[PDB]
Amino acid sequence: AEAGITGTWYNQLGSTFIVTAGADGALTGTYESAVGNAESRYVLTGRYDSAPATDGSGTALGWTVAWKNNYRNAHSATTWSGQYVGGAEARINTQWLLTSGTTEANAWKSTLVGHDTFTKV
Amino acid sequence: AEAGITGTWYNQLGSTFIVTAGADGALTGTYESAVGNAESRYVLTGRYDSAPATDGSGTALGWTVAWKNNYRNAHSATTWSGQYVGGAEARINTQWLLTSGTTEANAWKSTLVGHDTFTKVKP
Amino acid sequence: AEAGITGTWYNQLGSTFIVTAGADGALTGTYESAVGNAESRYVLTGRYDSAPATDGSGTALGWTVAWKNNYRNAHSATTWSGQYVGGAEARINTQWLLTSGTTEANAWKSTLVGHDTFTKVKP
Amino acid sequence: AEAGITGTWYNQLGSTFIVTAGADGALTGTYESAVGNAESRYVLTGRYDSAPATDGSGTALGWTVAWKNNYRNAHSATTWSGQYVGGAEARINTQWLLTSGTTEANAWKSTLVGHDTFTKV
Ligand SMILES: [Cl-]
Ligand SMILES: [Cl-]
Ligand SMILES: [Cl-]
Ligand SMILES: [Cl-]
Ligand SMILES: [Cl-]
Ligand SMILES: [Cl-]
Ligand code: NA
Ligand code: NA
Repeated sequence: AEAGITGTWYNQLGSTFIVTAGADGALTGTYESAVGNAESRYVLTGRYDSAPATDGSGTALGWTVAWKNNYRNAHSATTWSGQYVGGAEARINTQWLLTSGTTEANAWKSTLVGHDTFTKV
Repeated sequence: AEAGITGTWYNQLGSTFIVTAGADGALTGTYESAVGNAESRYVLTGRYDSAPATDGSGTALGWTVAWKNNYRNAHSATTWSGQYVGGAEARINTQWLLTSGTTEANAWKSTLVGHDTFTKVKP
Repeated sequence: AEAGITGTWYNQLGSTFIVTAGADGALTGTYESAVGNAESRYVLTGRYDSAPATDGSGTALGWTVAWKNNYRNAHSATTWSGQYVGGAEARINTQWLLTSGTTEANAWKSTLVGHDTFTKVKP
Repeated sequence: AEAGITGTWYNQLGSTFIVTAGADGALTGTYESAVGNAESRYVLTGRYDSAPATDGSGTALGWTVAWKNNYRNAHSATTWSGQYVGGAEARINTQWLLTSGTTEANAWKSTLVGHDTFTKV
C-alpha cells in the first residue's frame, strides 16, 4: 500500500505511467499513450487513499490526463479509477472513461469506457 | 476557458464542488458530497483542455476525489469525466466511476458508475 | 410487474421503445433510435425481475438491441441496464453500453457508455 | 463469426455461459455465476450481428440475465456488451453493468460496472 505506487508502470497497450505518490494522498507524474491522437508525455494528477486495510484490501486511487501537450490537443480527457495491490507482482487494476469535447448533437456519443491493468513489467 | 470553470457548482444530489482552473490546464479545489460515507470537504485535483475548439463543443475535463480527509476515510475514490458547456446556464455534464478498496475476492464488485450534472452558481 | 413495463416509452433523444414484459421475466419488442446509423425498427430482447420487492424499490431489468435489421447493419449492439419505477409518471432509468465490432487494434475504443431515461406514454 | 458463438464459455471468475446463436441474431441460453447472490442457472437472452467483417473485425453482441430463478431472487440484472472474435483461441470480450433495484434514495449507487473475458477453456 502507499509508497509502492511510486514508479513506472505499463499497461497492456504499452502506454507508460510514471507517478509519485505523496504522503498525504496526491498522485503526480506523466503519461505517454500507445494509442490515440496522443504524441509525447502528458501531465497527470490524481489522488489515492494514503491510509488504506489494514483484510488485505487494495488501495483505491484515480487520476486524470487532459490530452493536450505542446505537440497535440485531442480535446479529450481520460480518468482512470481503480485500486493498487502490491506484493511480489504489484498491479493497478482500472476502468477508465474517455470524454471528447462535442457539440450537444454528439454529446450522446462523447464517452468511451474501458479497463487497463498496469504492472511494473 | 479557465475562468468559465472556476467557481462554485452543485449537482442534483446536493453536493458542492469549488474549483479553480489554472492556466496550465490544472484543476484544484474541494468537494463536499451529499451522499456516501463522506463528512466535510475533500481535496480534488483534475485537468481540463485549456485550448478547447472555437465549435459550440464542450471543454473536456476530469477530476478525482479520494474520500479521505481528517475526519473520515471511506477507502474509495471517485473520478468524474465530462465536459463543460458555457453560456447563460453553464453546466458540467459528467459520468463517474467510484472504486472502493476490496479484497481480490470482491474486486468484481468494487466499482460503481453513474452520472452527475453540475450547475454553476454565480450572479 | 409485467404490465407496468409493457407499453410504449420514449427517451430524451426522441427514440421509441415498444415492449411486452412476459410472465416468465422476459422482455421482447422493437426499438426505433433517433441517433446513430440506425433506420427503421430493430428487435429487442431482455429480462426483468418479475418478483420485485414490496419497498418503493425499482424493478431491475435490461435489454439488448444489435443494430442490424433488413435495411441497415451498423455492426454494433447496445445493452441497457436500469430499473423501472412505477407511479403516476412511470420511468425506466438506464445506463447503456454500445459496443462496435472492430479490429483487435481498435478494440480499446469499441465501447461507448451513456444514460437514458424513458417516460411511458399512455392515457 | 456467426455459428462459433454457440457453445459453453467460461469467464475468469469461473462463471459458465451456455449459448445458442440463431441464424437471424438471437442469443439464448443459461448462465451460472461463480459470484454474487446467485444460485443455479439463470436464463439469458441477447442479440448479436448475424452479418458482421468482412477488415478482421469482431462480432458485436450483448445479453441480459435478471438474477431471479427458482432458488434465488437478488432483484438485480446484469447486461454484458462486447464482441466475439473467433480463431484458434476464440473469446468474447465484454464490459457489463449490474443494476440492483433500489429506492430513489440509493439510486446513485445502484449500478456496478466491470469487464469479463470468456473463453471455451
Ligand atoms: Cl493507455
Ligand atoms: Cl487516447
Ligand atoms: Cl456528489
Ligand atoms: Cl436511443
Ligand atoms: Cl459472472
Ligand atoms: Cl451476480
Ligand atoms: Na457523489
Ligand atoms: Na440511443
